Amino acid sequence: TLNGGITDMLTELANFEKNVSQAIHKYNAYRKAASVIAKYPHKIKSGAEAKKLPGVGTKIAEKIDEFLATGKLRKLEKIRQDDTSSSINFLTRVSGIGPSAARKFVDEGIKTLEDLRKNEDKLNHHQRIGLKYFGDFEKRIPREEMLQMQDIVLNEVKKVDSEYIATVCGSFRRGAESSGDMDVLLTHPSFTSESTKQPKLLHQVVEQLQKVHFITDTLSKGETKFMGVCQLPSKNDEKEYPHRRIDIRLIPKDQYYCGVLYFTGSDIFNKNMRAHALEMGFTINEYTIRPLGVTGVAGEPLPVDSEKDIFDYIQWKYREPKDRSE
DNA sequence: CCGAACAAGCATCAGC
DNA sequence: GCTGATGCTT
DNA sequence: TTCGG
Ligand SMILES: Nc1nc2c(ncn2[C@H]2C[C@H](O)[C@@H](COP(=O)(O)OP(=O)(O)OP(=O)(O)O)O2)c(=O)[nH]1
Ligand SMILES: [Cl-]
Ligand SMILES: [Mg+2]
Ligand code: NA
Ligand code: NA
Ligand code: NA
Repeated sequence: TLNGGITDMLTELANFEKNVSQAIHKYNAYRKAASVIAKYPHKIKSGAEAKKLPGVGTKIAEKIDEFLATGKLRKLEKIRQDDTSSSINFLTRVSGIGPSAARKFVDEGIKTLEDLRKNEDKLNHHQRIGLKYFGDFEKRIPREEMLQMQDIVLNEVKKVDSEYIATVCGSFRRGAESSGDMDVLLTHPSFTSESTKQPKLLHQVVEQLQKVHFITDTLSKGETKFMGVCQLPSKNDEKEYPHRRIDIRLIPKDQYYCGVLYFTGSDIFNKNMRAHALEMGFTINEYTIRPLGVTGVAGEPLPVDSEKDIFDYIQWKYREPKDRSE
């Protein structure tokens, strides 16, 4: 991490704008600048050198100059001293609490973890589980544990129905040595863009993973998206493992390639690629890539038989998952 | 200067 | 109940 | 906050 100091500052600014100012485009600007700088293979010596990078503008170059000169950013130092900003930033670290709820809680005087714990009755279900596992969800997952989790998920899925295909995506598929959570893409031949021939396809999998005590809690659940909590089993007299966030996404079987591109990410990579798609005259979601008409309206889905097919449409060279961590 | 900035599932709420 | 907007999340 | 046009 050549420029870790700069990218930390930009990320802290990103988080301030999202959580406190509720300024989504400022948030995206700082996040993109941090991503482009994190990829940059030289130690940055000035804001002017940084300003040559796409996504670093005048204002960010000035902050980089102040940071390189002093090691600090005065703007951030004040933000950390502001109690309301500090408390709002803190509360958004609970899963289910965003900037609106965080500011509403602070208004009601709920400003600390203890404050939250004694006010469980003011939390919705998602927020309540996020508070329950607050510390655990802060811990990263070593890839060695990701492998054990993969093995459990893929084998339990096979026991429900041998025609399910479960793929672990996210940072795991990009080869990361540690992950924030586990992301499972799920397909079954009975669920295509053309019909749903069996009900409960996601439910059956969730229920099986609950039965074997792998899934421990649910944050949200519908017919195609599950967001929840899981935990590896531990040996006799060993510590328990931390509880972990798990997302499962059932995708139409014929739309796997758009689905695995979406769920492999990164999130910034997806934003970058979807923005370039638009400039090339296409729109990409997790299901399809479609041409944009002369008006702007999305046309019919184009045929896709590999992830690389999607890169070709927008005239991008293919990038392996490992080169998509932006 | 100024408009666009990725795309969408689930939970929750207001209004009907 | 349903529809649409908003929050929060991937 | 940044960029393209
Ligand atoms: N198009 C789009 N996709 C997103 C967005 N956020 C997340 N995703 C997709 C790409 C992610 O790689 C993938 C999983 O979301 P995660 O939050 O788990 O990110 P990821 O696994 O990459 O990193 P992690 O190690 O879990 O912190 O979902 C988004 O804002 N837009
Ligand atoms: Cl903004
Ligand atoms: Mg993940
Ligand atoms: Na630039
Ligand atoms: Na949060
Ligand atoms: Na995830």
